[PDB]
Amino acid sequence: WMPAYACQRPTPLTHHNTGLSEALEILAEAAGFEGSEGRLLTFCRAASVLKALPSPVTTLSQLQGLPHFGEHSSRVVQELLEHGVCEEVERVRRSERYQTMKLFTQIFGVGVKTADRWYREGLRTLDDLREQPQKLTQQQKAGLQHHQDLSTPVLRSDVDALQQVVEEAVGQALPGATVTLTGGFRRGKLQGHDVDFLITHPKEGQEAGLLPRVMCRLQDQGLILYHQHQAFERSFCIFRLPQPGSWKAVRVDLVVAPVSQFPFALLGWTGSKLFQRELRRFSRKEKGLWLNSHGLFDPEQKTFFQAASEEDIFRHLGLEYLPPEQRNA
DNA sequence: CGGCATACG
DNA sequence: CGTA
DNA sequence: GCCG
Ligand SMILES: [Cl-]
Ligand SMILES: [Mg+2]
Ligand SMILES: [Mg+2]
Ligand code: NA
Repeated sequence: WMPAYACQRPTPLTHHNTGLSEALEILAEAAGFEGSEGRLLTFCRAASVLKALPSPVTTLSQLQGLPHFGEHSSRVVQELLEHGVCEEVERVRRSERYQTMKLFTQIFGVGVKTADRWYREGLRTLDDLREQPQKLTQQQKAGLQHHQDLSTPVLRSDVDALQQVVEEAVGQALPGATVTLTGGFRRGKLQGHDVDFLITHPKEGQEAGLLPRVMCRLQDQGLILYHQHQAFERSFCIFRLPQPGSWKAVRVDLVVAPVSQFPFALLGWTGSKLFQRELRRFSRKEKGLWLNSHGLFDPEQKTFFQAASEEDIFRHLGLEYLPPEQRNA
C-alpha cells in the first residue's frame, strides 16, 4: 500500500500526522548533528511516510507493514500515542548539544563540522562567536550579522516583488532570459527561509556568462547585502527586501541553466531535499540511471536523456508524475 | 553485510 | 570547508 | 535505522 521511496508517492505540504512527523524529524536532525547520516535518512524517511498517509495514525497496529518503521521509530510513535510525548525526543530537545548545534548550523556559512568544532571548544551562543571574530570567515561574519533577520520567515507576498526586481536585472543582463520561482514556494509553501530562482534563456548557449552580469547589476542597484563575488552559475546571496519604513535581509539563491538542462534543474531545485535524494537513489538503484540537476545518464549506452519537461523525466524513470505540491517529502 | 544524492562556490 |  |  505504501511504496518504499518518497518519489513513488504523493506527499502534500499539510497532512494528518504533523506531530508524529515533527518528533521523528527531531531525531533525524539530532542524528545529523552527530554525523550519523544513515540514521538521519531513516528517521526522515519514516517521517515522510507519515506525511503521505491519508489519515491520522491512532493505533500502533497501523504502522505494521509501513516502510522505514522498525523498532526505534515505532517506539517513538507508540510513546506519542500513549502519552503525548516521547522521552527520547524531549531529552534531545532540551539538550545543550542539540540546542547549540541547531543554533550554530542555522548561521549562513556554518555547517555541522564547523558547529561541532566550536561546540567542542566550549562555545555556546551567538555572542560567544561575535567576541572571537578572528575565527570567522567573511561569509560567516555576514551570516552572524544578519542572523536575526534571516531567522524570520519570508512571506509568499514578499517573493513576487523580489522576483520583479530580479527580472529587471536579468532582462538588462540578457534580454529574453527568464526567471522561474523554484524551491519551497514552488511546492506551495506560504513561507520560507529563502527564495530560490532559476534563470535560463530560450536560445541554447546564450545563458553562458549570465550570472556574473546579473549579480553585478543587482549589486549596482544596492540590493545585495552579501554575495561571494561582491565564472559561476549558482549564487547564494543575502538581499535587501523592503519593509514598512525600512527593510530586512533575506536569503536568495540564483541559479542559471542552459535551456536543454532546464527540466533537470527545475526538478532538482524544486525539492524537497528528501524528495530529490530519494529520486536520485531510485534512479540509480532501481533503474540504473544517474540523475543530477544537469541531466539523466545511461551508463551502459553512455547517453544522456533529452527532456523537454519534468513530465518527461518522470516518464523516463517509470514513475507517475507528481506536481511540485506533491513533492513535500 | 553494504548502502545511504550529487552536484557547484 | 561552505552552499543547494 | 532500516532495506534488500
Ligand atoms: Cl548513521
Ligand atoms: Mg528555499
Ligand atoms: Mg535555497
Ligand atoms: Na548553516
